[PDB]
Amino acid sequence: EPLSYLGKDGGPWEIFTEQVDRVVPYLGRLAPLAESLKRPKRVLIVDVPVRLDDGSVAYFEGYRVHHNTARGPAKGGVRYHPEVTLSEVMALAGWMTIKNAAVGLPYGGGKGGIRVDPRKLSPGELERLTRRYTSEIGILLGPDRDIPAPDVNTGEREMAWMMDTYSMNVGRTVPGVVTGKPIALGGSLGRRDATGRGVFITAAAAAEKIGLQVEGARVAIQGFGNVGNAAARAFHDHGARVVAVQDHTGTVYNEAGIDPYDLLRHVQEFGGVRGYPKAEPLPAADFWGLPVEFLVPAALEKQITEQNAWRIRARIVAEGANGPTTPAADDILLEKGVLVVPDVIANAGGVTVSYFEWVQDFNSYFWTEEEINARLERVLRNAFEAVWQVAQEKKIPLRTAAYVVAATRVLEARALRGLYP
Amino acid sequence: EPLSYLGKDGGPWEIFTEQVDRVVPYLGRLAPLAESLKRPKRVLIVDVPVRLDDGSVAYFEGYRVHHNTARGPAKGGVRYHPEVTLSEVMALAGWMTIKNAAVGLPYGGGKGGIRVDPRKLSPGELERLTRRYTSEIGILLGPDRDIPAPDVNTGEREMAWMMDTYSMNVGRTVPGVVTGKPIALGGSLGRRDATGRGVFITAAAAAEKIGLQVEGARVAIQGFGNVGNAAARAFHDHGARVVAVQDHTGTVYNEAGIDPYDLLRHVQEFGGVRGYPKAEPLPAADFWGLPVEFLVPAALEKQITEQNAWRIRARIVAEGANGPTTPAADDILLEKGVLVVPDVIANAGGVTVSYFEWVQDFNSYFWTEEEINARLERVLRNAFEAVWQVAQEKKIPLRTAAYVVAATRVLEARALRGLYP
Amino acid sequence: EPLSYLGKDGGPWEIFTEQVDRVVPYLGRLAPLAESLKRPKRVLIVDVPVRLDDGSVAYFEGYRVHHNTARGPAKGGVRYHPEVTLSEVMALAGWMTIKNAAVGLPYGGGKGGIRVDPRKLSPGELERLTRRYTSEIGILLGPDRDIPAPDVNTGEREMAWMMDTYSMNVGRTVPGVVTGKPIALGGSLGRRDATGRGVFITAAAAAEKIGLQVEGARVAIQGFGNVGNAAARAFHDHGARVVAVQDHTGTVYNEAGIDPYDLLRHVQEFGGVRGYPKAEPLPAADFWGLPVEFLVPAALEKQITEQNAWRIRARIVAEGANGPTTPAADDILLEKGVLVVPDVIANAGGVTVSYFEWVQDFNSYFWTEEEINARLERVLRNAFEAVWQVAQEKKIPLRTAAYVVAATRVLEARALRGLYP
Amino acid sequence: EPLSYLGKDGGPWEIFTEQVDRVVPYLGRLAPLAESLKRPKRVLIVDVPVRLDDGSVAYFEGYRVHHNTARGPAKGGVRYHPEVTLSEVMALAGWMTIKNAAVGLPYGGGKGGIRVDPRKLSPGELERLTRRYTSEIGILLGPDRDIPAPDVNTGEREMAWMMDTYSMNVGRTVPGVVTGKPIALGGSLGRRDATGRGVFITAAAAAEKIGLQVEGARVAIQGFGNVGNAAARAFHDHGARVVAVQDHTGTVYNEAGIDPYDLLRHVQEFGGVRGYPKAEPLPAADFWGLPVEFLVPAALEKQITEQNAWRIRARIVAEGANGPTTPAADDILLEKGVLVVPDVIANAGGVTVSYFEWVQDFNSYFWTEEEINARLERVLRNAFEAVWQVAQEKKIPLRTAAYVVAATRVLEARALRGLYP
Ligand SMILES: N[C@@H](CCC(=O)O)C(=O)O
Ligand SMILES: N[C@@H](CCC(=O)O)C(=O)O
Ligand SMILES: N[C@@H](CCC(=O)O)C(=O)O
Ligand SMILES: N[C@@H](CCC(=O)O)C(=O)O
Ligand SMILES: N[C@@H](CCC(=O)O)C(=O)O
Ligand SMILES: N[C@@H](CCC(=O)O)C(=O)O
Ligand SMILES: N[C@@H](CCC(=O)O)C(=O)O
Ligand SMILES: N[C@@H](CCC(=O)O)C(=O)O
Ligand SMILES: [N+]
Ligand SMILES: [N+]
Repeated sequence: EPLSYLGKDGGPWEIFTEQVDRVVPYLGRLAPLAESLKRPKRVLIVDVPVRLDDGSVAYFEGYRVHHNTARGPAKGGVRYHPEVTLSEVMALAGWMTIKNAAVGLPYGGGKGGIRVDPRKLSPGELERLTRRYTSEIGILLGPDRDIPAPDVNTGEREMAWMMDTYSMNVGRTVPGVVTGKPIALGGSLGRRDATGRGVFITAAAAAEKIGLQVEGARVAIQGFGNVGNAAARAFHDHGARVVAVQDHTGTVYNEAGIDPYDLLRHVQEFGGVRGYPKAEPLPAADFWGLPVEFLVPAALEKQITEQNAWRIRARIVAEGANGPTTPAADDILLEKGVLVVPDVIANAGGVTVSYFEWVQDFNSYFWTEEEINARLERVLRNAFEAVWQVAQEKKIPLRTAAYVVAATRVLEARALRGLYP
Repeated sequence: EPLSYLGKDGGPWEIFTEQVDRVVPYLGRLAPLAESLKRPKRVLIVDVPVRLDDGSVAYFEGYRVHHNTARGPAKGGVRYHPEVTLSEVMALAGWMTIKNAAVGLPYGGGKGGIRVDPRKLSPGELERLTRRYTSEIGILLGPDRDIPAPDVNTGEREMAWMMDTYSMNVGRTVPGVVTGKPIALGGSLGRRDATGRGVFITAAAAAEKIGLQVEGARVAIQGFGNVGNAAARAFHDHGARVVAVQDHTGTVYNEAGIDPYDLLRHVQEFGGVRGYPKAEPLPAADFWGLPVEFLVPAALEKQITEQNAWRIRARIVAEGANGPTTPAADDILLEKGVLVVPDVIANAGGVTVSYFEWVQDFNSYFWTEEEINARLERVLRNAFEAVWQVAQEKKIPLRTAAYVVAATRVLEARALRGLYP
Repeated sequence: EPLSYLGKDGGPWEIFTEQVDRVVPYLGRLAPLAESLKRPKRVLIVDVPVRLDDGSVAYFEGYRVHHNTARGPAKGGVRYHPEVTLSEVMALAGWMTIKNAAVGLPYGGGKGGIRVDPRKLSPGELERLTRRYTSEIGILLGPDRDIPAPDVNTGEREMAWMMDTYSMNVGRTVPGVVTGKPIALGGSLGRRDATGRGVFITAAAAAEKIGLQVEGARVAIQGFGNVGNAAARAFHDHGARVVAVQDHTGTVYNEAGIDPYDLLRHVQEFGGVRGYPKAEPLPAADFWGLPVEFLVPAALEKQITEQNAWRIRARIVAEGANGPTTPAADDILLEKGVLVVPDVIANAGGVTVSYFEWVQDFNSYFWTEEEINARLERVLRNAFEAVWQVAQEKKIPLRTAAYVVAATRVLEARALRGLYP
Repeated sequence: EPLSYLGKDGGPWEIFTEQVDRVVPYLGRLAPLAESLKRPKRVLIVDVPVRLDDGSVAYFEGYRVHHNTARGPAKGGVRYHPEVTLSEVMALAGWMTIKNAAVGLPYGGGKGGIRVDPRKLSPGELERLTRRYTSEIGILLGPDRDIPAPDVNTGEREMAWMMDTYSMNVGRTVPGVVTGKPIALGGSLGRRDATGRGVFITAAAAAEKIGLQVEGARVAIQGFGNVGNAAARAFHDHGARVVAVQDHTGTVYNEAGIDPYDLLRHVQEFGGVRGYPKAEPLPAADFWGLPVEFLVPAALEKQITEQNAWRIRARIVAEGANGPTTPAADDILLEKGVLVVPDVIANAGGVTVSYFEWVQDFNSYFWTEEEINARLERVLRNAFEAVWQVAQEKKIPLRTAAYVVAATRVLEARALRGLYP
C-alpha cells in the first residue's frame, strides 16, 4: 500500500522510496525493518495567515515533516518557494535522514516548506510569515526535538526570526532551536566555507586511498559560488592548482594555474568568470574533457550526463552540488575507473558546521576558526572512511555504499531501541 | 489558491468548502474573514506501526485534523475505516467546527481516523493500534486542546484505551482527554438515548413555534437503531403516537399507535421490524405520504428526494440521520411549508452529552440522569431558538440558518480574538 | 509470591491481603486480576530532617503509599504516630482503595505516616516537620495525582501547612492539593457532622429495606464525640427516640427518649454523660442488650464482641466507628438475623465531604450546608443501594458485599483501561 | 537506632551503616552531619506487572533508591537478580554515594533492582519488564536527577530500552537519561577496557609513591574477563611481567612471563585459561602465595579471605573486582605491610566512563578514544592523590582514607547548602 494521501503518482517521494528499495539487498538482518523507511514518522500541515502590508490577510500552506527520528532530533532546513508541495517536503526529509546518518550526525531527518513566492512579498511580510510559521510548528520545535535551518530562499535573516519568535513564545533565549543563525545571535564561525572545504577534505581522503598526490594535482571546478570558490581556495592552499573554472557566464582555462583569490575579485567586480585577463576563454563542452586529477561539479544538477561522461579524464569526481551526475553517467564513470565522491558526504560540510552550531549553543561557548576545521575534518574523514569500507566489503560503488551506511545506521538505531509503544 | 496537497481532487473537502461559499452572502462585515474556514488550522499525519499477532510489523496511516480552534479546543471523533482519507478527515473536522458552533458548544472542530479494516484485526491488535495512534497524536491532545470521541468502528473500548494510554504517558489520570468513555472511567449518564431524545426536543421546539400539539400527535420513523428507537421512546413518553416505523426489513403501520418498547423487544429478538404482531405491513413507498404530524428520518442518507417529497404530509421533519434530505427535496418542502429541523442541530444530542462528560470530568463530580436530560434540553432549545431567529431575520430556511449561525459565531470569535501571531 | 521487603509475619498487610483472598470467589471473570490488589502500586519512603528548637537536627521516617490508582488519584490521610510502620501504612492504603471504591468516590487509595510522637514536639517543630515531609513527597502530590487529608494526630492546622508548602513550592495556589483544610483556605462546610449524619443516612436506607419505620424507632448509641452526637442529633431530628447513650464515663437511659442537644449541653459542662438529670443510669452491660431498633457503635474498635454480640436485640447495627465489631461477632449477629451496615460505607460521611472539598476546590466555588448534606445523602444512599444489591444477588452479608462491590469496581476499571505499558 | 522498616537485622544496610560509624572519628567539624548518611533520602518501591508470552500476568518488585543527592543527581546501576531485596538496594545506593564522592564525580548515590530470575524470561519478557520498570520510576529519572546504568544481569540491551521507553514517554530525545548505552544511541567509546585500565593507572600511582618500579614488576591476576585482560594488557604495555593468571578453568604460571594478547585468543577458542601452551599449570591456592609485586583480584567478591590471606606475598593489591577482600583479610594485609588500593577507587574506571558518556550526551558531541583515556587518567590520578594524602595526614589505611574523603566531600556539600526545606 503506497501512502493514500499522495494519490496515483507519488512524485519526488516515489523516487526516495525506490532508493530505499535498491538498498534493501545489502541490509542483512536489518532488511525487514526497511519498511519503516518508506513512511514518515510525522507530517504537519499548518495554515499560515499573514497580515499583508495593505492590512488584508493572506493564507499560506506551511509544512514540517519528520521523516525519521531513531537517531535523534529531526534536522533539516526550511524552504520558501511557490512550487513547494507535501510530496517534495516529505521526500526532502527522507534525504536528510539518509544524509545525516551517512555523515554520522546524531540527528534524524526533517524538512519544512511554505508554498509562497517570496519575491512577491516585502521584507515586513516575510518577517510576519516566518513568525507565524514558527508559531504554528512550535509544537515540534526544540533543540532536543527538531532544529530547522536555512534552505531555498531562506538564510540568516529568517533564522534570526525563528529563533527570536520561539524564544519569545517560550520565555527564554534558546539559540539552538534553529541553525544558520547570524554569529551575533549564537551563530557559528566557518559556515560560509564549510561545504567547499568539505569537498576538498573528502576528495583528498579518496586520493590517499588510491595513492594520488595532492600537491601536484590539477583541478577543474564548475560553479564559483560559495561552494566552488571555497573548494578552489582549499585545493590551492594544499598545493594543487586550479586549471579551469566554468560558471554561468563562461569558462576560463590556464594549465599553469589560476589564482582563486585573484579570480574572485573579478567575479564580484564584473558578475562572472568571463574575461579574466590571466586565463584563456574555453568552449562550454571542452571543460569536461580537460586532463585533470580532480573535477568538482559544484553548481547545477544534471551536469555530468550520458552525453559527456566519456569525455571525463579526471581520476576523482568530487560532488559539490546535489545530484550533478546522472545514473547513466555513474555507470560510464565506473567503467572508466574514475572515483566519484557522492554528494551525500562530499557536500556535507555545511550540515556538519550547523551541527557544530547546535553543539556550541547548548552551553553558549564558541569555537575558533581552527577548531571548527579540525573537527570538520574528523567528521568527514570518518564518513569517507566508513563509506569506503562498505564499498569494498560489498563490492558496490561509493554512492551505493553511502546509502547502505545511512540505512544501516538508522535501522540499527531502531532495532536497538525496539518497537514502543 | 485551493490547497495544493489535495490535488485537483476536492472530494468531501470541496463539498464542505462549497457550503462555506454558500453562507458568505449572509455574513455581513464578517464576510472577508470567511476565507479562514476554507483551510484547516492543522493537519497531523502519523505513521502507526503495530506488532501484529503473527510477530510481524504493519504500518497504518493515522490522521488528526484541527479544522478551527477559535471558539475552543478541537472536538471530534476518531474513525477506523479502510476507506479513511486525508481529504475525508479534513472535511469531517470542518463539519465539526460547524456542528459545535451551531449547537453552541465551547469547542472547535477536530477529526481523526486510521486507514485500517478493524474487522481484520484481533482485539489485541486493535488495542495496540489504539495505544500507538494516541501516543502519536499525544502532542495535540489534552482536555484544553483536543478531545477525541467514538466514530465509525470505535466505541467505549477504544476510548478506555485512549484515556489510559495518554494518562499513563503523562503520569496523571486525565478522564477528560476523550469522551464517550465507559461510566466506570468517568463517562456520562444519558449518552445512549441522547441523540434520539434530542431529535424530539428539537421537533418539540419546532412544534411550539407553529402551535402543534405534542400530546396526541402522530409520528412516523424511518430507522429503529439507537437514534430511531430512542426518538420513538421520547415521542411516546411525551404523549405522541408512533404510527409507522420503516426499517431494513420493511414497514409496520398502526393508527392506534405502536408501543416502541414492545417493538424494540421484537427488533432485538426477531431481527427487524417485519412481522411485528401488533401492526400491519406497509409498502415502503407508502411510508412517506402518510398523514402524520412528525416525520423522523433516522436511517440512511438521501431518503427524502424529489421522487417522494411532494407526498410528505408532515408538518415537521426532524433529521435524526445525517443528510437524509436532498437540496431539491428541501426546495419542495419549503414550497409546501413543511418545517425541516436540520440534522446539524436536530441530531446533536450525543455531541451535547459528550460535552457534558468533559464538563463533569474536570472535577469528577457526576450528574444524575434527570440533570443530564434537563441540561440537554436547555442546550438544544437554545440552539433551535438561535437558528429560528436568524431564519426569520434573513428570510432563509432553518437548514441555511443553522450554517449561518455556525459561521457567524466562529468568525465572531476570530474577529474578537484578532490575528496573532 | 509475597512481598520480600515485609518478610515473614505481615502483619497489618497480610490481614488486608487475606480480605482480598476471601473476596475472590465472588469476583467472576475479574478473579484473575485480583492479584494486582495484593501489591502496592507505589511506595515512597522519605527521610524527614527537622531542625529542633535546641538547634540540633533530628531524622524521622516518612511514608506515602499509593495502593491502587485504577479509579482516580490516591486519597488518604497522613498520620503522625510513634508506632507508624511501613507495613501499617501499606495496609491502610489498601483499605482506602476499597473504601473509596465501595462508597463510589472517584479516587484510588493512598495513606501516609511519619514515625514521630507529636506530643514531644513544639508547634514550631511540628510545622517544620509538616513542611519538610510535604516537600519530600511533593513529586507525588497534586489534585489530579495524590490528595492527602487529616488522620491520627493531624488536623486542619497541618493540612494548612501542607497546602502552603506545596503552593509556595509550585508557585500557584492549589487549595485542592489536600482536604480537611480550614474554611478560610478552601475547606468545605459540613465537615463536623458528616460522619454522624452519614451513619444515619445509611441506617435509614437499611430500615427502608426491612420496612422499619424511623419515627417509631428506638436508638442506642455508644460514644458521644463528633460521630456519636451527630448521629444522635440526626436520629432525633428525623423523629427517632434515642433511649441510651454510653460514654467513657457510664451509661444513661430513658424509655421516653433523650433530647441529644440538652444532653450535649450537659456533656460540654460536666465533661461526659452521667448525672444527666433527665435520664436514669444504666450499668454498661445492660446497654448492648437493650431492646432497640437501631444500635450505633461510634466509639472505639472492637466494642461488639464474642462477649456481648449474642446479647444484642437491635434490628439494625450501624457502624460509626472504625471496625467496632469482631469477625466472630459478625457470625453471631448473622445467625441472630441482625442487619449490620458495615463501617466501610456506614462511616464514610467524612471522606465524602473531603471529596466535596476537593470538588469545590477545582474552581473555588463552595456549596451551602444545605447543598453539602443533600449531596451527601445522594452519595451514601447510592453506596448502600449498590452493596444491598450485591448482598441479595450473592446471598452474602452486607460487610462482605461492600468488599465485593469495591474490588469489582477497582478490577473493572483496571480491565477496561488495560495493561500498559 | 535503626530504621523501622528493616527490622532488628538490616543485613547489607547495617554493614553500610556500621561503616559510616567507623568513619565518624575522622570527620572534624562535619562529624555531627554524619547522621544524614545513615538515612536514604528517597526509597521508591514499584510493582512491575508484565504480560508473559503465555498471556498471564506476573508481578515483580522493582526498586530505585536515592541514598544521597547533595553533590549532584543520583547515579547507579539497575540489577536484575532473584535475591534483590529492599535492604540490599539501599546498601548499594549508599556505597554509590561513597564511590561517586571518592572519585570526585558530580553525582549522588543511587541504585535500582528488580527481584526476578532473568534466566526464567524470554528476551521479549525481559524487554516488557524493562520498559514497565522505567515507566514506574519515571517520576525520578532525568539527566539532571537520576541516571541509571547496567549492573548484575543488565547491559547495553536493557539500557537502550530504558533510553527508548523514557524518550517516548516524554516526547524528546534524551540520550543522557542512562549510561552504558550502545554507541549508536549515544554510548561512549572506551567502555570495554575502562576498569582494567583504571586498575593499572591506580596501581601505578601507588607505585610512584612507595618507590616501586613498574617495569620488570611481576603481576598476578585473578580473572581474565573484561576487567582482568585489560588490566594485564596495560601492565604489559607498561613494561610489566604477567607471571600468573587464574579464571574458572585453573591457573597458568610462567616465571618468564605471559603475553596477554597471545593468552587472549587462547581463551577465545578453548573457553578459558586451562590449556595454555606457553605456560605451566601451578594452581590453585598456590596462585595467591606467589612472590609478586602486583596482585589484581579481578573476578568475584570475597576471594582474598580470612582463610587464604596468609599466603599473600605481593607488594600492592589492586582491586579490580567489587569487594575482593574481607575486613579480616585487610587486617592481615595491613600487618604484613602490603598496600591495598581499595576497589572504591581502583575499579572506578567503568563509572568514570559512564560519567563521560553522560557528559557527551548533553550536547551529543563525542570524544575520541585517546581523549577518553587521557581524561580517565586525569580523574583516577586525582582521586588517588586525594585518598593518599588523607591516609598520610591521618595515618590510616588507604581503604578507610577513601571512605573518609567520600564522607567529607558529601558532608561539606550538605553543610554549604544548609538544611532546607
Ligand atoms: N520506539 C521507537 C523506535 C525509535 C524510532 O523509530 O524513532 C518506535 O517504536 O518508533
Ligand atoms: N538547506 C540545507 C542546509 C542547511 C544548513 O546549513 O544546515 C539542509 O536543509 O540541510
Ligand atoms: N461521531 C460523532 C460522535 C460524537 C460523540 O459521540 O461524542 C463525532 O465525531 O462528532
Ligand atoms: N490569534 C488567533 C485567533 C484565531 C484563532 O484562535 O483561531 C489567530 O490569529 O489565529
Ligand atoms: N483520616 C481519614 C481522612 C479524613 C477526611 O478526609 O475527612 C482517612 O484517611 O480516610
Ligand atoms: N494502564 C494501567 C491500568 C491500571 C491502573 O491504572 O492502575 C496499568 O497498566 O497498570
Ligand atoms: N554496575 C556499576 C557500574 C555501572 C557503570 O558502568 O556505570 C554501578 O551500578 O555503579
Ligand atoms: N537542602 C538539602 C541539602 C542536602 C541535599 O541536597 O541532599 C537538604 O536539606 O537535605
Ligand atoms: N541526496
Ligand atoms: N443549568
